[PDB]
Amino acid sequence: SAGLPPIYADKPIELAPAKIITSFPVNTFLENLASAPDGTIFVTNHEVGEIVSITPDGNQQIHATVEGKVSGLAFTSNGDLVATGWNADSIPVVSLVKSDGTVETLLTLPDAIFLNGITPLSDTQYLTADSYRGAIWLIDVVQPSGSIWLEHPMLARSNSESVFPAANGLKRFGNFLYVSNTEKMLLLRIPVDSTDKPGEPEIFVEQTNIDDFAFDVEGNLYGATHIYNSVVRIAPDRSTTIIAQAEQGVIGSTAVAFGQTEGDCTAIYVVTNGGMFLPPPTGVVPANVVRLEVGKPGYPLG
Repeated sequence: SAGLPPIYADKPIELAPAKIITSFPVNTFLENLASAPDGTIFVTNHEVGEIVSITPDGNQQIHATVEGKVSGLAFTSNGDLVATGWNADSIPVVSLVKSDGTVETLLTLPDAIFLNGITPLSDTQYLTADSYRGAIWLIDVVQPSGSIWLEHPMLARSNSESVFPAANGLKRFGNFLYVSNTEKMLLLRIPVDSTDKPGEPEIFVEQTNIDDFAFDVEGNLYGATHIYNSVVRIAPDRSTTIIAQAEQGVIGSTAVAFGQTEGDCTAIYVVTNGGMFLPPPTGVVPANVVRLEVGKPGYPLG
């Protein structure tokens, strides 16, 4: 579509083996996903507040339903899920979704605006990106408790009145936390010290549009580009390859997660919204979970 800066115009395309695992109706906003050690993929169907489980054959069942909207997902050590979203009043909430489908609200956070990606920091602690405040929150799920882990302009929108999300997805790799700032079109990295506190954020890659992403064990970052309708692989040397495009089912790609099992240890799963925000010329499509074979195992999230 013609508005878009041609940021990936000269990147090589190396198309991964792709397969659509399941599809949702047009206008389904799948925001994120997390894989279970048994093979089950949970996704967030944002607008309806549903956490949906997907079997390998592609069958869907509504695992849980939150009040309001639901975005980020991470597994806890007990096999429950921590979720970010909004309550009925559009206030950020962190929820715990138990394996029996029951929901408890851990925290309501009116000093936050939009909690997006969430990822484990330790056994009981998780970091979540606030896409409009310019901060990462530290969430303890056992107490529970919330605080500001880092507030910094690199996590913020360039324009204080822009509606595009800034700090968005976040993942640990090595002694760093990598964070997408979609609105500035940046990937940054933040040192994590021995006491799990942040150092000085550093720009990692510029002119890249990444929603959420995931790492392999070699430190390749696999990122969903959303309005660019692609999945890119960014190597530790900062070089970028396009590994899936519209035809592979990734129009409006939003997030990425590796499988954990013998059968899919080397595959990523990608959720999409079928292009609802900025449709391609051919129009919107049903929202997908797409499996891409990448030939390298996933970094453990914990």
